[PDB]
Amino acid sequence: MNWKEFEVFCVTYLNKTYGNKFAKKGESDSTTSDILFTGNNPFYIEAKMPHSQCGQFVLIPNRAEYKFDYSPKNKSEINPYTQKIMQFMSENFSEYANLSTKGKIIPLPESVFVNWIKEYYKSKSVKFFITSNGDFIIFPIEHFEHYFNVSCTYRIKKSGSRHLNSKSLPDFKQALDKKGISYTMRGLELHSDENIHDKRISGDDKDFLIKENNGAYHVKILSNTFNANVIFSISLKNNISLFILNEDRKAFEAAISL
DNA sequence: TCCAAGCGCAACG
DNA sequence: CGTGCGCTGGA
Ligand SMILES: [Ca+2]
Repeated sequence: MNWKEFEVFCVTYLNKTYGNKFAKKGESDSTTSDILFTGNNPFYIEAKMPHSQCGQFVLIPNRAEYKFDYSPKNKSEINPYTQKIMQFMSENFSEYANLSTKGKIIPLPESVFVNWIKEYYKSKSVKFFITSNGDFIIFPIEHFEHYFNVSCTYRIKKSGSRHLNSKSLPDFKQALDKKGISYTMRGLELHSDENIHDKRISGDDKDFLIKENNGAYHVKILSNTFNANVIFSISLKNNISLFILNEDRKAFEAAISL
């Protein structure tokens, strides 16, 4: 299944096992998780597939000072583990200053990255993670290292898309005309009997992406921002201690009962 | 309202 | 197993 189906799978399990107290609804944002326990001891639960990413921060190369600057637009504050990563990269500036989409791994002790993850998720009121290796695994953030292997890389990650808007509609219609695609627009919704799912077309310094929705196509404008971020990858361990697993399930059962 | 940017997410070539 | 779109400050 994909990650969206996986998150629904996790929420459904929580509600059927522990009662209808686990919300995944409404708007989200990066300062919180996607699943909220709505009891007297509220907290967020992070669902992670066995192979996932697990947080990031943008660093800007300063080629005059030969160091990396923490982006003032990042959404989490510098903690000591952020500082260790930045210090390592800055002391090795030449090796990290040529940004790449392939990325360059950061060979610091895994505990530095685990500690960054713990700090970051604690700061977002994420107290537990849920994953699955065939059975559901729920554990508190303080025991993260017993469940996931962690690595860290610095890579260009292009920023995300935005919905086609009225201001861009003329350029998009003209891009369709240029590409020879037969179409009709109903507001910002695109209609065509051509097979244009995932189609990319460009015009007037905008790269457009076309995706099939219920009965029509939705149009997105892709980004032109190509900054680089430290970003964490996690892989579920094959050898999780059953003793830790059991005490961690009891920790969760305590947390939802306070 | 719109755009740049950062964080969400494993996806997929 | 070695790359970026969907979503959410300030002008
Ligand atoms: Ca990595």
